[PDB]
Amino acid sequence: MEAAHSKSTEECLAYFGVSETTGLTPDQVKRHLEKYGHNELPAEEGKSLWELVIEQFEDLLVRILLLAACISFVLAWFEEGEETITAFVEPFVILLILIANAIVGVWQERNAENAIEALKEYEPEMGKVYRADRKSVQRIKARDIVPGDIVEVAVGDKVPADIRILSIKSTTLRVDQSILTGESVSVIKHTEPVPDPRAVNQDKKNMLFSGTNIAAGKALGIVATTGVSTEIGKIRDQMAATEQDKTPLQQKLDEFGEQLSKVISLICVAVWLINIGHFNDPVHGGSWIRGAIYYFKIAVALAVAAIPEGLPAVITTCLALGTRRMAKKNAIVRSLPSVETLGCTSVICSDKTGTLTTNQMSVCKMFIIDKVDGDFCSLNEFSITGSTYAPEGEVLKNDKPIRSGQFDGLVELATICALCNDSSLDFNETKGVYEKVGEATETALTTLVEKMNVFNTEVRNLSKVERANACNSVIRQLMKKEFTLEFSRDRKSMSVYCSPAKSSRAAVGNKMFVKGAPEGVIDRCNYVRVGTTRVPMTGPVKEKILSVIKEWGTGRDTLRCLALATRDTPPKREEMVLDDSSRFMEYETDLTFVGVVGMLDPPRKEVMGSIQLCRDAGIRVIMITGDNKGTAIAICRRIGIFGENEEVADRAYTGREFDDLPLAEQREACRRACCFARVEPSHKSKIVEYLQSYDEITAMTGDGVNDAPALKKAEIGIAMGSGTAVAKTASEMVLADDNFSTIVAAVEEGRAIYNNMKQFIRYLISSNVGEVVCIFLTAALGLPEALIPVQLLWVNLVTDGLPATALGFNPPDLDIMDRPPRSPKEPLISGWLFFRYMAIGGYVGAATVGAAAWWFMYAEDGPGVTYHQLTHFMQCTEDHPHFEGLDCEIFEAPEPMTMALSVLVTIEMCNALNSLSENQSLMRMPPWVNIWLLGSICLSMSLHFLILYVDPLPMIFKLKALDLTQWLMVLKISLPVIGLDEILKFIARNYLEG
Ligand SMILES: C/C=C(/C)C(=O)O[C@H]1C(C)=C2[C@H]([C@@H]1OC(=O)CCCCCCC)[C@@](C)(OC(C)=O)C[C@H](OC(=O)CCC)[C@@]1(O)[C@H]2OC(=O)[C@@]1(C)O
Ligand code: ALF
Ligand SMILES: [K+]
Ligand SMILES: [Mg+2]
Repeated sequence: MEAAHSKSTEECLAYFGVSETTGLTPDQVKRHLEKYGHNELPAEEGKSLWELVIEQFEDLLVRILLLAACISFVLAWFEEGEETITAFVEPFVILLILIANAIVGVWQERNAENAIEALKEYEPEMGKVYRADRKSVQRIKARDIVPGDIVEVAVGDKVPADIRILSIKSTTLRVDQSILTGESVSVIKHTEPVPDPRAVNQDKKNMLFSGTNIAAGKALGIVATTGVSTEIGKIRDQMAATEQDKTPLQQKLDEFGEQLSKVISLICVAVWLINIGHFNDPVHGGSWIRGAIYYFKIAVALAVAAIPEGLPAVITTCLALGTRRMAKKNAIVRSLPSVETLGCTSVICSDKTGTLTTNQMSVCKMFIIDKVDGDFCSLNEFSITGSTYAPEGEVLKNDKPIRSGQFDGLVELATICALCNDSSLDFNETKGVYEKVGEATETALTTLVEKMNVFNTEVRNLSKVERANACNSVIRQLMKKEFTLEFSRDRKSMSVYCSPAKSSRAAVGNKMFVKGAPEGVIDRCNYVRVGTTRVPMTGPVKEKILSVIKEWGTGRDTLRCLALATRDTPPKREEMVLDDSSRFMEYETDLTFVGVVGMLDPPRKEVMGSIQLCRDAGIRVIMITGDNKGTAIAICRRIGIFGENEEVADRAYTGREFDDLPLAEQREACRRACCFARVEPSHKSKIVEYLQSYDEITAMTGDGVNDAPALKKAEIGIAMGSGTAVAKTASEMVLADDNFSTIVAAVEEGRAIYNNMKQFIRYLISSNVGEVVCIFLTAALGLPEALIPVQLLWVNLVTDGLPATALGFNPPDLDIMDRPPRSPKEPLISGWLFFRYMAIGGYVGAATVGAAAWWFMYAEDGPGVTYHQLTHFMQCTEDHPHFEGLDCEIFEAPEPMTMALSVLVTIEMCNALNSLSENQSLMRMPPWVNIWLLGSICLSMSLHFLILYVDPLPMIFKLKALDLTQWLMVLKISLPVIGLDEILKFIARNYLEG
């Protein structure tokens, strides 16, 4: 319950009323366990099987198609004759498709997995507590510990709950809290109060956080909070909440699915106004049962003409293809929808350590004393190449390599690094790369030697495995490490007492090798090493050294520096108390300064040009890290996020600072700041939300669990391939190769897909505007229906399907990565395109019904009932207006419809070749520029002549036509559409632009 790391240990105990020595009593554990509950994170329970099936059903797109398919039963029963058992295919097929959309859609909900579960993997099973009923410590279930009881932790343990350190038994406590800062560096705790209320995790040096593990030492503390009220418990709470929003495209489809509903609901009320021929014109005559199906039969037909149910099928297949495509470029997408959103990305938020950097400490600079004369001190600076722990680099003076051994000082520099170091390198045979063993800040020195190769020992022939410790192995031979004075906060340094090899009885030859914070170690040096000689430490030589240290640890090259010294004449081995660290400082006195090393977790090789590529595509890249501002800014200046001299004083905040800005100032800082450092997991998330409060599509790139809350928050979570499982689990996309450059490639691919997608969506829907105009006409006049929903489904699912989907392969425009991000506000159809389709809509809305009055009015090989009053009487419920009457059911012939249906099917093959572009006539847009588009159309008109000749088929769809001329008739009703369009473009391509 207690949320203070700012109180004394004595006050914290007082808080819970527990003794540091005894521990909680049974009664207290009864009440605390009561008031606070168990120490465990709640699991989010996954897919609700009744709520993944329901999501597919609740969208007017299926609601309307439902009532319709359902009304296709009310009107399915009313049919005299045996033609009622062979007239349920329509209501059948209809529903059957809504089932396919359900099945198909659902199957791709690939969040297969639990990030919350992945997180819980950080809560240990057991914990160690001290409670009143026993003197010995007890190992209980971690979920049984409560705020208030004394807990004990040590080397290897995984902190069971947020704890306030009360006492450190080891001379120091080394904790690894990357799980909350993304940094593996071990942090050194203490038990003093941290005064700042608003302190961040990176500040609570007197707290132990649930989920982190103890790198070194043993300690005693009091449990401050448990379960959901802990830092990792917060990450958990932020993940649970956040849900992904509908795609910019999905969105368009939504508003559309609403209007499309408002429209029809009015088109019907519009026919009830025109067709008041059953409310104020006729007589008694029954039409309240027969002519009553003229207000329902068109209801379930008007629906299938507005709802392009088949569009989903196209996108899904399109996206799925993109997936595998990107997967070849090394980006594994786990959710299709983000594939489209990835195209329109304006902001990429990114983690530093392990994402933009390799996360492998490296010694990149080092220097030794060169020359001394009073008041003049010159050094010998050096640079080291290599960004990995791999011994893959060479040292070099003035950008030109120089064998280290030819320099005496560097022989000692290298010796201290190898000897005063409790870590090691190691080639992982499986993964195929070297990895560190111990403190990464130390393994950096281990690798530094293998590179320095001071004794020239041959290592070129060695195995990749054994060359890992070659040069260091040698050095171990040269000197025997006796014992090592640990590191202590009071001296910020450590040491190793060593003795000359092959010397058994003598006194002389021994020496200690020291390392640590420059300031402190330097001050304890009375002599400086000059190659092999040794001269005293004067003010001029002091400041000189310091100067370079000061520059090296703050510039555009902020580096962690270590002073390296040696005590030539260490005290008598039997004159030291090796059990009292408080005495190590004096044993580390009268030292001889040797050199300085500069570390850094360097940028991945390709990040700089990747950042550039984003800049060109007008995408902003913001860095958000748990590491320190000093370091973040220096990485941004190398990565290219900041220019080398660019004033940054107002566009790079630390989490604390940022918490201090007003809400308004914050939202604003997000648009200008590009570097937020020393943040907590929530800060990352927060910044993303603000960035999203500008309608911007934001991406989050990370590899840590501290990156989880923002990954789940961005429109697109991108985890590293080498990242943590939880980060991966929370992302929509993974980088199989860890190269920040593949994000660039993925954005490209996504841009290209979004275009082509946009095409088949304005093509496959435009048709519906024609199908609806067609129906509305053939009902606002009274004419015989030329098209029935049954056919209106094949045409939209296959007939249009194949073409529409061929457009998805539209050749990606060249120079598509030099254009800014598509604005989310931008509707797919508005302006002149709204009219161009508003035009191509009316044309087909007519040319289909008119094809019907060609088999009746202008009828040659058919019922030439030239102006027989289709509008007036189609009824024929007395053959009186016709003398010689004995046949009126010709208004039901399968030919007047096989026209509109053939025209339609033929018009769409055109618009498909017309929609291969937006402002480019087919003369500049050759139809053969899309191989798959030609084949599709072939495949289309070849499916028409299938459901037109295959005996069973036309039985269900209605009867044939001979190419006589009737087909040629269908042509001069469609083909001109091409001309019409080709013109509408020139009207824009020139009158609007060019
Ligand atoms: C599917 C068929 C029809 C007829 C329809 O109702 O679509 C309108 C409509 C609701 C929109 C319009 C349609 O506008 C009309 O055709 C007006 C009605 C004329 C029919 C009456 C007989 C004369 C879309 C379809 O078409 C054309 C050709 O102008 C394009 C676009 O749609 C999209 O971006 C959706 C893509 C997923 C939307 O303007 C959209 O409104 C929006 O908010 C958008 C941005 O959604
Ligand atoms: F590795 Al980080 F913030 F978690 F840069
Ligand atoms: K997300
Ligand atoms: Mg990280």
